[PDB]
Amino acid sequence: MIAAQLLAYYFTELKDDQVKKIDKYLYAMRLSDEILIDILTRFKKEMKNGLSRDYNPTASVKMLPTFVRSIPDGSEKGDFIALDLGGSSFRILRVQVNVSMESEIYDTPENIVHGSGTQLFDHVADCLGDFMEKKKIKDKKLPVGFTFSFPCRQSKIDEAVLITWTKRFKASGVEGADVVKLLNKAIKKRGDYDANIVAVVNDTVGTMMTCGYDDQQCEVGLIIGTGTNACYMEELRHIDLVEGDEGRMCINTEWGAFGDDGSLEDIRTEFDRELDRGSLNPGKQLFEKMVSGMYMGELVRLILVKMAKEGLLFEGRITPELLTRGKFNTSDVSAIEKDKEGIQNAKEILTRLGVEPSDVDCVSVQHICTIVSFRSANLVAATLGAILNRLRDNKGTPRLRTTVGVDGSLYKMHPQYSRRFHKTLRRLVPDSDVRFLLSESGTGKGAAMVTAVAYRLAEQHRQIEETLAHFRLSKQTLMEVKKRLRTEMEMGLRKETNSKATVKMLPSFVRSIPDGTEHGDFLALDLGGTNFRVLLVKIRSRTVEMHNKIYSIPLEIMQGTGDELFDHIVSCISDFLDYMGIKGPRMPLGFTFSFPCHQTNLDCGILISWTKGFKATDCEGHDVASLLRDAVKRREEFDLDVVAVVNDTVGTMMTCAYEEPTCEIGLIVGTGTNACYMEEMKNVEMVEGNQGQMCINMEWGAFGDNGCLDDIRTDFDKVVDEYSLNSGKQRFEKMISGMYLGEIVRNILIDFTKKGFLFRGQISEPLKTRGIFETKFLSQIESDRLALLQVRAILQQLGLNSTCDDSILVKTVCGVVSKRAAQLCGAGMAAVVEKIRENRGLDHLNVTVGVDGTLYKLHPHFSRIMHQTVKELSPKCTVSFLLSEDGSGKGAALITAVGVRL
Ligand SMILES: O=P(O)(O)OC[C@H]1O[C@@H](O)[C@H](O)[C@@H](O)[C@@H]1O
Ligand SMILES: O=P(O)(O)OC[C@H]1O[C@@H](O)[C@H](O)[C@@H](O)[C@@H]1O
Ligand SMILES: OC[C@H]1O[C@@H](O)[C@H](O)[C@@H](O)[C@@H]1O
Ligand SMILES: OC[C@H]1O[C@@H](O)[C@H](O)[C@@H](O)[C@@H]1O
Repeated sequence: MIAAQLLAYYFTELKDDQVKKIDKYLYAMRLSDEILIDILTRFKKEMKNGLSRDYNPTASVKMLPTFVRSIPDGSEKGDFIALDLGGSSFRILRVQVNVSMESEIYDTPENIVHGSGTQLFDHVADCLGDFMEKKKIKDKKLPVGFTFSFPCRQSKIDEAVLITWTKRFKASGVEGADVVKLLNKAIKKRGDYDANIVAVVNDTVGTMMTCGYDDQQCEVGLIIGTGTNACYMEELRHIDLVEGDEGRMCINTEWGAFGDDGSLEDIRTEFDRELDRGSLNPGKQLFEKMVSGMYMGELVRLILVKMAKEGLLFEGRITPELLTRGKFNTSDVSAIEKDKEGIQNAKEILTRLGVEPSDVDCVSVQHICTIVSFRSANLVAATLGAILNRLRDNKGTPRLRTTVGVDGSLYKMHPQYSRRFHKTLRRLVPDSDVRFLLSESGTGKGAAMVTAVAYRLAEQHRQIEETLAHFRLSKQTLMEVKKRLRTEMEMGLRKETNSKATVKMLPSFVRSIPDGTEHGDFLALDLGGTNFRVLLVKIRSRTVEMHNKIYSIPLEIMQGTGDELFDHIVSCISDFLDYMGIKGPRMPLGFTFSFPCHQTNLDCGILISWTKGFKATDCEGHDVASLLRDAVKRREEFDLDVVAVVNDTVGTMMTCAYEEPTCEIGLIVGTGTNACYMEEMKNVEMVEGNQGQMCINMEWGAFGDNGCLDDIRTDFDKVVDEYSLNSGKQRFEKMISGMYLGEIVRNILIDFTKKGFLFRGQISEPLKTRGIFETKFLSQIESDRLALLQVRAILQQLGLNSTCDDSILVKTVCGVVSKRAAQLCGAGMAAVVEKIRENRGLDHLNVTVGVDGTLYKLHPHFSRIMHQTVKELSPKCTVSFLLSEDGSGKGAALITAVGVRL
C-alpha cells in the first residue's frame, strides 16, 4: 500500500500549490467570521422589520405568521392524509396517531410544475384520488394537511394565499390566490371524492412539528434542500400582525428572500448575478441562490467556465457540456467533495464533461467545490445564529438550550456541509448548547400533528356556529315578521278583535303635534326609563325653558308597594318644588308614565300591567293619576293638577314634532322598547269620534306574547323570559331592549363555557351574575374603535377571566344578538310606515321618527343597522330618524298645555 500512501502524498503536494491561487481567485466567496457576524447582525435587523408593523410592508424577510402556537403534546389522535409538495418529491402520506405513516411519491413533470395552476392542482387532486383509492379510505372522511413549501398569507390555518413562487415551481394563476380553494376546485371538478384541507403548513413548520414530537426542546425548523428556509417559535407580543399577547406562535421566516431589497449586494458575486440572470425568478430569493442545493452546482459550473475561458483550467479548453446549463449539478459537488472518493469522482465527472482533466484540474475543481459549499454552510450558520440569539433574548437568559430540527438534501447528503455548518454555527453562537435533530421520517408526521389540532378547532367552531346560526334572520323572515306586526296592529285597532290583540293599540288622547300656540309653566314627571326625574318646563308662545333633577328610586321602593312607590314620588316632587322656588301654587302636571295604561282621556291612566323593572304592589288596575293624588294627600304639603298621563313614546314624539312637523312616530329603545304613531281616527275603533287623528301608543313590546314570533325565539330567549319578572310578557321587547340583550349574551356564553369553548369551561360567579352585561359595556365591546386589548380589559373588569381568544368570541356573540335586535326593531318600525303610507293612501312617504333610549344612543351599530332594515323592508318610504335630546319632558309639557286647555 506504500503505493496509496505514496499517491496521497503526491496529491497533497500537487494540491497545496494550487489551493493558495484559487483562494485568491474566489476571494469573494471567502466569508470571514467577522463578515458572518456582520451578516448575523444584519439578519436580526431584517427579522425585527418583518415582525414590526411599521416596517413590515417593505421588509424582505416576510416573517410570515403561521398559525401554529405550540409543538405536539401527545393529545393528538387519528388518521390523516398529508400532502407534501414543493420539495424534491410530491409525496402523499397517511399518518395515523403511536404515529404510523404510509408515504407515496407521484411524479410531477416539468409541465405540471411550470404549467397552469389548474393543471398543477388537477395533477395534485388526481394523485390524491389515486392514493385514497389505492389505500382504501375514500369512504372514510379524513382531514387533509397541506405541506406547501412556498410563501403564503394565512389569516387562519386553512387559508393560504400564495405570495410568490419559489424554487422550481411556476404555474400561472396561483400567485395571489388561495391555494386551498384552488385545490378544492380541482377535487370538485373531478367530483370523485370528498376532501377537506383542514390545514396548510410550510415544510420548516412541518419539520419543526415533526422533531418537537420527539424532542420537546424543539423551537426551530430548518431546511437546506431545493431551497433554504427556517422557522421558529416567537412570542405573540412581538408578532405585530397577529393580535394577542399570551403565548408564542411559530414564525415562517422565508429567509431565502433576505437580500432581495439589496442588503447583500456587498456579499453577492458576479457568478451569483449571472446565475440569477438565467433563473426562473430573477431578482428574487437572493440569499437562497447562494445557499440552496438547487443553485450550487450551476454556480460551480459558472465558475469553471470563467476560469477555463481564462485559461486557468483544462489548459483553457472549453467543451459544450461545460457551457450547457445544468451539466454540473450539486450531486457532482457532493461527490467531488467526498473524503477518499473525492478526487477520482472529480475526474470521472469532469471527463464526462469532455475536458481532459489533469490531476491538477481534479484537485482544483474540488477546491472550487469547497469554497462554494462552504460559503453556503457559513451563510446559513449566520442567519440561524440570529434566530438563536432572538430565542435566547426572548428567554431573557444569557444562555440558550434549544433544538433545531433539520431536513433537506444538501444538508442530509453533502459529506462536508453538516459539520462545517455545525462548527461555524457554534463559533458564532458560543452562548448556546444547540442540538440538531434530523427529521429522518420527513415532514408529514408533523403536518398531521398540525392537522389534528386544526381539525379539533374547526370542529368546535362548527358547533358555536350551529348556535349563532339562530340569531341570524333572513330578509325573508324580517319580511314576515314585518307582515306579522301589521296584522297585529289591525287587531288592536279593531273593535271585535281588540280584547284578543296582544299588540294593544292604546289610544293616548294626544290628537295633534304642537300647534305652536302652547304657553305656560308646567310640572312634569318622567318615570319608567333609567332615570326618574321631575321637571319644570316654562313654555311661551315660542320658547321652552326646561329644568330637571334626577331622583333615584331604590329597587326596594320600585318593587315595593303602590303606596311606598307613590309616596316616594311625591316627596321628590316636594323637594323639586323647593329646589325650584315654585313651592306653593297648584301647578299643572304632565305625568310621563312609561307603562301600559288604559286611558279614556288624558287625565286618567289605569296601569294595565307593569313591564321592565317595576313590580310595585297594588298598582296594576289602578288609575296612576289617582294614586299620584292620594300620595299628595297623605303628605299634606302641596297640591297639583294631574292634567295628563302620557307615555314616553308619545312624549318623545311631541318633543321632536315641536321642532319637526314631519315627526308623527315616536320610538323608544332603552330599558324597554315601544313605538307610537299618528293613526287616522277613521281606524281608531276603540275611540268614538270621526275627524282627525289620535296618537296610538302601540304597545309593541308584547308582539309575540300569543305565539306569532315563536318560530324565531331561541331557547336562550325562552330562558331570559323564564327568569324575568314578567315571564311570558313583553317578548318582542325582550329580544331588543337594553335590559334584555345582555342577558341573552350572558346565557349563550354560559352555554359555550360549559362546552369548554370559552373561559376554559369554568362558569365564574360574575358569569352567573344577572345583568353583568350592561348597555354601557355591550356598546363598548361591540365598538370598532376599541382594540382587542381593550375588549379583553372590559371583560376582565367585569370579573371574567377572559383571554384574547375569549375576548373575540364574546365580542362575536354580542354582535349576533344586537344585530338581531336592530333588525327586529327595524321590521316593526317598517310595518308602522306601511300602515302610514297605506292609511293616507300615498305612493310615497316621507316621515320622521323621534328616538330616545340609552341603547339606541350608546350602541355603535343598532341605529345604523335598524335604519338600513327599515329602508330595505319598506322601499316606498323615506323614514328620517330624529334623536330627542330634551327628553320626554318637553313633549309631556306641550301635551299638558293643550291638556290644561280643556
Ligand atoms: O428540497 P428537499 O430535499 O425536498 O427538502 C425539503 C423537503 O424535505 C422533505 O424531506 C420533507 O418531507 C418536505 O416536507 C420538505 O419540503
Ligand atoms: O331606558 P331609557 O334610557 O331611560 O330610555 C327611555 C327613556 O328615555 C328618556 O330619555 C326619556 O326622557 C324617558 O321618558 C324614556 O322613558
Ligand atoms: O422547501 C424549503 C423552503 O424553500 C423555500 O425556498 C421556500 O420559499 C420555503 O417556503 C420552503 O419552506
Ligand atoms: O320605556 C319604553 C317602553 O317600555 C315598555 O316596557 C313599556 O311597557 C312601554 O309602555 C314603554 O313605552
